[PDB]
Amino acid sequence: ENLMQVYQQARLSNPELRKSAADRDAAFEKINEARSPLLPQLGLGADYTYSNGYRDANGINSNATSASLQLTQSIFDMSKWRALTLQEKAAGIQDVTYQTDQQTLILNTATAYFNVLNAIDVLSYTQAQKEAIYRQLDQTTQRFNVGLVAITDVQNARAQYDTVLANELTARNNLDNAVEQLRQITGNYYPELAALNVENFKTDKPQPVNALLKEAEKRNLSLLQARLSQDLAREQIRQAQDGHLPTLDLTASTGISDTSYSGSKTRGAAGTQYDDSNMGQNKVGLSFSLPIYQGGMVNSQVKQAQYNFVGASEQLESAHRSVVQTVRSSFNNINASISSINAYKQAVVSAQSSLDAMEAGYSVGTRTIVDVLDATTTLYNAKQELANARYNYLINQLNIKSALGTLNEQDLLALNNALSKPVSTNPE
Amino acid sequence: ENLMQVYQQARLSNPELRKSAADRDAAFEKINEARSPLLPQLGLGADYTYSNGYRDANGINSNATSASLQLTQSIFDMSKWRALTLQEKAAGIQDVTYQTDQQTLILNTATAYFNVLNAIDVLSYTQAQKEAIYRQLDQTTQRFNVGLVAITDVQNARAQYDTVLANELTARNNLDNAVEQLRQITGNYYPELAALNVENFKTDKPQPVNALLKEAEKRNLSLLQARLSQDLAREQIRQAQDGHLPTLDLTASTGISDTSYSGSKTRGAAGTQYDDSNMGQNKVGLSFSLPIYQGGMVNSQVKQAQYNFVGASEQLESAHRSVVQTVRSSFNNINASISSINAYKQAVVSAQSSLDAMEAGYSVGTRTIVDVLDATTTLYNAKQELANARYNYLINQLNIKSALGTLNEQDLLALNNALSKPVSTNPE
Amino acid sequence: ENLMQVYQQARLSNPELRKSAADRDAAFEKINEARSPLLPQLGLGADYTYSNGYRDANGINSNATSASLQLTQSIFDMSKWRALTLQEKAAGIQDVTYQTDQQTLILNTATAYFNVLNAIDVLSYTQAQKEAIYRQLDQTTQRFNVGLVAITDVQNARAQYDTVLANELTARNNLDNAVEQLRQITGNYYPELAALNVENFKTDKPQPVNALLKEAEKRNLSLLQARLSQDLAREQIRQAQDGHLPTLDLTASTGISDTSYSGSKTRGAAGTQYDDSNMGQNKVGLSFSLPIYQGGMVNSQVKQAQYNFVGASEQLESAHRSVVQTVRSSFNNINASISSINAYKQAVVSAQSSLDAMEAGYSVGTRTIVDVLDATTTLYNAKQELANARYNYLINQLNIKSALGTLNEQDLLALNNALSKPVSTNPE
Repeated sequence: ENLMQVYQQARLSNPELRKSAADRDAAFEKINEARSPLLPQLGLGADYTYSNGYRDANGINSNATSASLQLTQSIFDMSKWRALTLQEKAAGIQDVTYQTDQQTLILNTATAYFNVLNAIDVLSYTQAQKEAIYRQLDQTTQRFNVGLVAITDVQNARAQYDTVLANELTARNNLDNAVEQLRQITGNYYPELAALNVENFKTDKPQPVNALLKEAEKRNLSLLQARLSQDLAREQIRQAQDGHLPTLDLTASTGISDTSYSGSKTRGAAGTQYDDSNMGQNKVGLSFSLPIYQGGMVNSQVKQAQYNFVGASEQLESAHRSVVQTVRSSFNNINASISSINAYKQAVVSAQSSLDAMEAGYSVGTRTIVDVLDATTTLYNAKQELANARYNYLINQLNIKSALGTLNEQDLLALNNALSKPVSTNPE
Repeated sequence: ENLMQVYQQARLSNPELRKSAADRDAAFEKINEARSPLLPQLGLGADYTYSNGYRDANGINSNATSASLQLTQSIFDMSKWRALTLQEKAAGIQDVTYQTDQQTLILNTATAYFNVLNAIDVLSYTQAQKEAIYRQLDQTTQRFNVGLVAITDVQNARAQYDTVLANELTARNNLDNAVEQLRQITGNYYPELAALNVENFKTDKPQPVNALLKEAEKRNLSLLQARLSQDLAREQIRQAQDGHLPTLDLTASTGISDTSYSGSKTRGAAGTQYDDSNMGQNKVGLSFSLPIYQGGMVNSQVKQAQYNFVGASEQLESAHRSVVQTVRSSFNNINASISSINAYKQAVVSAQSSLDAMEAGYSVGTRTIVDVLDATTTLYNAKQELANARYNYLINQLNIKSALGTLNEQDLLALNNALSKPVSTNPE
Repeated sequence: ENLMQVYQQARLSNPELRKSAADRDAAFEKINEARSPLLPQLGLGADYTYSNGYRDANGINSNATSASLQLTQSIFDMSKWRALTLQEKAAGIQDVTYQTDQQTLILNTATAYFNVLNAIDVLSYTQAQKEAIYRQLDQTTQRFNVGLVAITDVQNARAQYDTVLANELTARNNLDNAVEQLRQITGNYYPELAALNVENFKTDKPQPVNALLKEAEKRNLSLLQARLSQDLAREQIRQAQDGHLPTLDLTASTGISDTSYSGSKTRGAAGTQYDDSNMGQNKVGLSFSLPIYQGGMVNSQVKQAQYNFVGASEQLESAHRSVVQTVRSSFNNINASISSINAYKQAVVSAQSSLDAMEAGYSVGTRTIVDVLDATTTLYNAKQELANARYNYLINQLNIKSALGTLNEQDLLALNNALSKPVSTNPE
């Protein structure tokens, strides 16, 4: 019904933003996977075996039956902590992109609303045009029958009347397409939308350029993601270096087994070596490692990290200059919109004066009714142009708010106060 | 040189589809790779060693030589089966992409075929306009040199003539570029192509929108691939829980090793402990292992998989909305084409009257040849626009049917009745 | 100050090209880590272990300690050589993309340079139009005050004045944005730039298309990329087949150990078997293996590699076709530009004549000052067209040289000879 309600529904219905939220959640979950290797480990290895001697070594047999648990726990390894830092950076990146997605959704909802309104206005204008052209065709046909013109004039009138029929059909197709494209965002059919009230339309002047640029350089999203990217590149440089550092880990276990034997040929001159025995082992101990002369395996891995970091630093500079140009362009666009609005208001007044003149002439009997209809068509065209300009101005203010990096739902709340009168999308 | 003969060769010459076929064949053959690990594996293990004890074990020399074979057969580990399921689903996705590429090939070939003929028509119009503009220049120059006209008029006529010459050059270049575009798809240069048979054109009517929507939901390619992706995500979730499952393997090995003992200490009072032996080994056994805690890593992979699944579901919903809006748009486009065809038909009906009236006046002597030529140019304009409208209608029919996903080559009678005598592509 | 200087500054100040260089450096450095697995891989170890396993031996204490080195050196394996070759091919690919980035930088700088002059021309002519329309409004308002026209005609003049005001504002904003976009390439603000020298402009004729095609086949960067990628696919096919051949390795080690026990019960009539030891060993040996049966792993890789090879061949064919098409399209754009230049020259001459006629008529009193202002505006616009045409010709020559694959600073130098007139980028 209103813009606020439409956005409220689209917020909790839209699938793209929900995909962004799901991706953020799955990314925050990778932190747990990062820490897991640090914590202890536990396993089991029970098994069995059967040997056999041959090639003059027959008559000797054995039976293995093992079962043991194992605990492993690392006590010093800096590589693992690098992973946790990197995962935290990834979580930050995901949050930033989620914010960008929300802002994009706000922009798209506003754009769809205003597109629907513009379609309504254009449809009305084309209907008026069709009426005028039909009236003109009737006059020309009536004159030809009377005997004042030739067949070619009637043919031209019919062509002009046929063209407007195609334009009228196209307008309805555009309106239906706009309604469906709004449903694609919101997910619902909206018979009516609130219309702009001209009594309280705002044309406030914007702030200086340098202030806007300075504020944007603080809480913008693209450059924030660039900064986080450079930080994770540095964290990636740290990770590479720790490949040539020693580490320690602890190992523990316990197990039992039975190792009885059997056989006839085994008997004889055993010498106590062929006796059944049961045994267990409970080894526990630490370990250490340290690499040397690896052919610069990790040494050359470090140089790759530094080049990547300088590339990230270059991308950040590119992002900075891009933000500069974008904000400047948005500001100039706002100014152009103001000027265009003024021009269109003047045009509307001129058309109104012409229509009044044409109507008075007809009332006194100096003009036909085709002139009245043509004047009406011109006035409706001017009204459509003015409405389009107003909608573009509102969209541009929202766009500069987005470029600044400070777009929310409370900002859009104010715009709702400019929309008062309901209008049907497909009136009967 | 009709569409069918051009498309038959395009089918077996187009590298865009051939790459898709190669990708599908790579995807399919890859399954046999994933079934390899389950089967048994054999290998050889010969090697050599040499040792020299020190510290307590001084003066002890030894040398060893061994060689054996190994064979491991996985008894129960579903991890490998889930790989097969995932890979077959990947093959399905690839086949869907192949179907999409085939439809794309068909549509692109048809579009290029019509573009060539459109270029030819506009070229003919430009030639007529050039002739008319030249006859105007001659008229003005003769007048000026006899009087009746200032020089500025001569220069204006010269300017118009130069402009039409530039347009003619542009049209020739466009005609060559479109042919080059027709050689880039099919792979052959076509000097002559068939054209539309105007006397047998069909302005058919489309089916209701709801029936198209149902057919699309049932048999559309994009949403089918999306459903395959959703099933793949579920299978991946099933694969995540596979971690907790225990695994066991059956391994058997055999080999020989003949080791001899020597040394001053060994000789003398050996006591049978240091005597040489020539026994073999035929070890056969099993193995079983299962994780107990693992620090909750799998309990995190399970949640990552669930988040991925919900993201895939959101993607599928988005694709559904997209297909709905696309089918609606295509239907509206067909209707718009019908209306435009009617409008242009009336427009050409009208222009014929004026060129007919200009000719009679010259026959009696009320007009000049310049009027006749200008009328001819206008009618040529009415002729080039109508042909463009017809070609657009045909392409839009193909587009709606492609949105339905139901066209590969059943456009046999669709265009066969629409062909006519050959028309050259690059006349000289 | 001028084109050559701007390019010189951008050659080293442009971040995109520097990122490309960083990528090239990363690719070349990668060769080092492919070499590394050939050299010896020395290492160090050390681990204590306490054990009291007592399935049958209760009260036995046996600590353990060890510390040893390691060395490994591969003898025969073609898994590493293939990696070296493939990394070299990747480096070549990176070099080619770097060269492409160079050419892109030159093109972007030239386009950004010419857009500023276009903006200057547009601004001047828009200001002239504003002056003319203001004089028209003054005349109309005076006439209405005198009592010769109706109020309706005043509104039209006011509307036109507002429209021209808006157009002028848009022109100024476009000039500002074009200045900013050139700073996004070089990082500097240019108060003034050099303009074209009209009396020193050349109109050459392009070389025959066959020679251009031959040169493109010789030295087109994208085709070089395609051929290198295909070679990289063939070498990968060779790599896959090499998973069959056997492998040979050499290892060596040396270390110590204590394995000291304790306990009163152990001491006494132990038979010397349970006494503490301080043994040491320096074992060294080789290790060989040759696979026999691996399943479809060996078989499937080769078929997949061949499929990838045919895919690469298809991609190369696409590259060839695209190159030919682009060469012809640029070659034709050149001639189109020549023709447009001729047409706009004629238009300028015609406008000059009209202006002179108007001026003489006003000198003798047959015309109002308003008429003169309009002719000046028409002439001024005619120089907007002719200026924007020559810049298009230069840009098109630069593009065709780029497609030929021979675009260097030497080529860009030839343009600057025609730019020998400074002009401000911000009038008043």
